[PDB]
Amino acid sequence: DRPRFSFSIAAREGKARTGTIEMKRGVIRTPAFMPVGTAATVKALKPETVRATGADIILGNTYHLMLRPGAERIAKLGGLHSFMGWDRPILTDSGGYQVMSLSSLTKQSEEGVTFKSHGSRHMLSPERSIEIQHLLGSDIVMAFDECTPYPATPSRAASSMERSMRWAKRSRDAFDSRKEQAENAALFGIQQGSVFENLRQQSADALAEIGFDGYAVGGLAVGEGQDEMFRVLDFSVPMLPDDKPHYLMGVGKPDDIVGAVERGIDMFDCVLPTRSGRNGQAFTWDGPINIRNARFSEDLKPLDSECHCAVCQKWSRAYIHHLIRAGEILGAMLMTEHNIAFYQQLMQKIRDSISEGRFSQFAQDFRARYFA
Amino acid sequence: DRPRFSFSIAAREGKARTGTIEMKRGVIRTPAFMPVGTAATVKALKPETVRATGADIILGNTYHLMLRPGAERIAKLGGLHSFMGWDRPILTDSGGYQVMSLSSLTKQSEEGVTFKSHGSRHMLSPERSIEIQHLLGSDIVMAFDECTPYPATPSRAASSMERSMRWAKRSRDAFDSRKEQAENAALFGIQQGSVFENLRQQSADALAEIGFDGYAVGGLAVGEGQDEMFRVLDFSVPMLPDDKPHYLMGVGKPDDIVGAVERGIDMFDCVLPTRSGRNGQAFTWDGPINIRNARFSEDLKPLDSECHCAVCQKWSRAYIHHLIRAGEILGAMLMTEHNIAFYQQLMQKIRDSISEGRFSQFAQDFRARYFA
Ligand SMILES: CC1(C)O[C@H]2[C@@H](O1)[C@@]1(COC(C)(C)O1)O[C@@H]2CNc1nc2cc3nc(N)[nH]c(=O)c3cc2[nH]1
Ligand SMILES: CC1(C)O[C@H]2[C@@H](O1)[C@@]1(COC(C)(C)O1)O[C@@H]2CNc1nc2cc3nc(N)[nH]c(=O)c3cc2[nH]1
Ligand SMILES: [Cl-]
Ligand SMILES: [Cl-]
Ligand SMILES: [Zn+2]
Ligand SMILES: [Zn+2]
Repeated sequence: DRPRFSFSIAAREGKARTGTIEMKRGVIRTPAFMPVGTAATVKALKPETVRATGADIILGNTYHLMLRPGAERIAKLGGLHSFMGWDRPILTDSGGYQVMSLSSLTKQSEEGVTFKSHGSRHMLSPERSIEIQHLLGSDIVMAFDECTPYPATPSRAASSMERSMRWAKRSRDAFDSRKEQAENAALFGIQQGSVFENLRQQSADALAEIGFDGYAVGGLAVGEGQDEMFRVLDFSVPMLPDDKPHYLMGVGKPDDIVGAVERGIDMFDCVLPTRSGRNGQAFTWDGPINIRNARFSEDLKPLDSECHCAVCQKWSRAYIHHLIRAGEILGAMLMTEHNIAFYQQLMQKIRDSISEGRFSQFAQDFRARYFA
Repeated sequence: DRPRFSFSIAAREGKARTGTIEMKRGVIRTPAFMPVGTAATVKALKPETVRATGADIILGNTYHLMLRPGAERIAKLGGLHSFMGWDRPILTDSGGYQVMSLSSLTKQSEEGVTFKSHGSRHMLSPERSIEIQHLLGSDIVMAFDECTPYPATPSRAASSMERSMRWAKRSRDAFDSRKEQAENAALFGIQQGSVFENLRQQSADALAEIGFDGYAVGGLAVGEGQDEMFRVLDFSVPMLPDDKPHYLMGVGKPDDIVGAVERGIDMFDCVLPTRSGRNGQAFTWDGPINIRNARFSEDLKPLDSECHCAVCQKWSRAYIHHLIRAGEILGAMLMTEHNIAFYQQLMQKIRDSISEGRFSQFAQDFRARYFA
């Protein structure tokens, strides 16, 4: 039987790594892309379809599930895995992004954050966030943090990061004090510090002193743009323990993922393939296309000329164009399945190229064609 | 290889019949339920899922496809079957329902009907309707008629029926004058006459004199209610040729279908399982339920306790309740798959019970439990 948590690096090229995380509910191949399932569903896909595209793990969200259908309710129903019909690992974000994005609904203190609906109130704290993730039965539990807004002054970034590090210790202690959770799930810490190298170093040092199963780079994908994100990754990822997974939260476009892997990231999640798929954007090896465009109305080619997904084996651009134009649910289903399959094929090509020592060439070839 | 069209009755009980229609693209087991796919999609289902529920044939619509994506466009793309990925028989309605339901958008004459969008204009006539159905590649072509509004005076019902019979002859001649269509598709006539026995008889006589591969009972499911619909079926179905299929257009609820089979109907179509499924209504052998109701929020049972569909094998009422409440696409997908599977299981039970000479008992047992 598999351990609670083991991360093993099978091959490396520069800062890039490929390997596996073994957990009780399955193996995660890294670098990994996690489809987002915030409402206890990866939108428009059955779990079996999510798995068929190649996903090893999906992302849920403490904040959204706390509100609907409720954490205690999901626990009474047997946990999130049973509830939604996904039996493989699930990583749950802690709510720390919503601490920032919904801050106008919040009262924040050193104890935690209370959200007021625009009228019910719901509280999150390190202890309550970890508890909710336990009630959900999450396999990878994220520490409760604050995603620092961008831009941030050095003073405010420092104050925010310092609070997040205090909350990281409280998250660690809450997780460890629940024996069933500590024995069966993993806990990841989240590095903060905005774009400032000294603050990123202080945050990494604090997280490593506490000790976690994996380390997320938080506080990015907040409007900073790719050049700046890459600059921060350049110095921030080497600060994290080498022998544990590195998770870049909320990233991203295909070229973001490639460059982040070149900088040592092992795990990703993003709403882009699902959300923009429903909005008519399809990813291809020649760049994204908007299937709504009139130029596709009689195009019999599949969405992408090489993609192995079931959508590209059967249906034309012309048909999917019609469905999306018409607002048909099947349009959302087909676009989403293709985009998630595309993302998984990207991750597979990344893993294979690192394994074979040709990832740098893959990255250059990928960019040359994607941006042609 | 299968013929263009053969209908064979394998067993009978009273007025009820069970058998098969053989066509080039497949066999249709009767009594048959046709899922509705008006926009070149059975809403929220891949064609493979439609087939997995047991459907042998689906319904398309000349009027809707004429407008979007266009009949000539579908022909240029290889036909409706290729376009949507359903390779089995498709029956297309002719537009005659929209002649009535959208009459405020129309100018009608003996030549046909012109529809004006609320600003483009689109014309339908016996000749153009048959041509569109050819361009779509429809397997069962419906004559172009007018669904008489309900209620109708005897005079207006007679005038409407008489025009429909003239249009039925024009439909027959247009179909026969297109060799590829005449050799590979079938043509059904549509009986009109509102609720009036003498007009229904005149219409049946006119259609039988022209000669069709099958005969629809038109002009029902227009607000008349079940008692009146059954009264009209009582005298109308025996007027149609016994050795050809009898198709009741737009019907209906499960108990409508059972009673219509008891009166000699072989084919049905209805938006109820798809549309009301998206709106949260699930069919069960104990009657319909509204999954949105708070009583289902923690109900771990499947939608129906006996249903063999994939939805009832995996997911709980509680999960589907959450999805529909949340407006999630997967909620529409799961409700729709279950409801279509339920309808197909109903048809299978009807076919088996007629084959075994116990359909009258099935109908009584079905009603006693469904309405308990
Ligand atoms: C609202 C929605 C769906 O969230 C997405 C997406 O839009 C959007 C809008 O701007 C883009 C960049 C395009 O991505 O930003 C979100 C993705 N960025 C992101 N997610 C994160 C999650 C995080 N969780 C925690 N606990 N802590 C963090 O520091 C953290 C940082 C993160 N950064
Ligand atoms: C607008 C929408 C989706 O069409 C459905 C459904 O709502 C709704 C609204 O009242 C109920 C009864 C509940 O069923 O009425 C429609 C189903 N009745 C029906 N469909 C027909 C199609 C027909 N086609 C032709 N060519 N000729 C006919 O005489 C004809 C008669 C029909 N009767
Ligand atoms: Cl999404
Ligand atoms: Cl529908
Ligand atoms: Zn594809
Ligand atoms: Zn079912």
